Amino acid sequence: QDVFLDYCQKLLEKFRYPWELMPLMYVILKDADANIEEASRRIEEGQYVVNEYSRQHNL
Amino acid sequence: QDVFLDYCQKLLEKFRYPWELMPLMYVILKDADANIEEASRRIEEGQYVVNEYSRQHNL
Repeated sequence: QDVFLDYCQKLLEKFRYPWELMPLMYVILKDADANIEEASRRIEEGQYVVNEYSRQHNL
Repeated sequence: QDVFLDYCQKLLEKFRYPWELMPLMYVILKDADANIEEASRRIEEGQYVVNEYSRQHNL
């Protein structure tokens, strides 16, 4: 549990998120079975999809 | 895909997050197969766990 929250903080820091988003890092990493690489890839996919939805809709 | 992003925005708004966190709503809701109730429950679990780790560690 303690180590898991350590990975959560690593993920948080990689993406320059504030501590208030630790709950979201918890969910994403738990969903990915504590696979930090896969969690990172997933966040990058979200960032892409959101960015392009915005660009392709005048945002 | 368009409707999926509307659900992501509904989840974003429920938890009072700014637009910048849409990528995280995308991941969590995708992981939950677009089940918004389950996405909510999971974020609530993360909120509990993080809050409890903080309280039980002087934060």
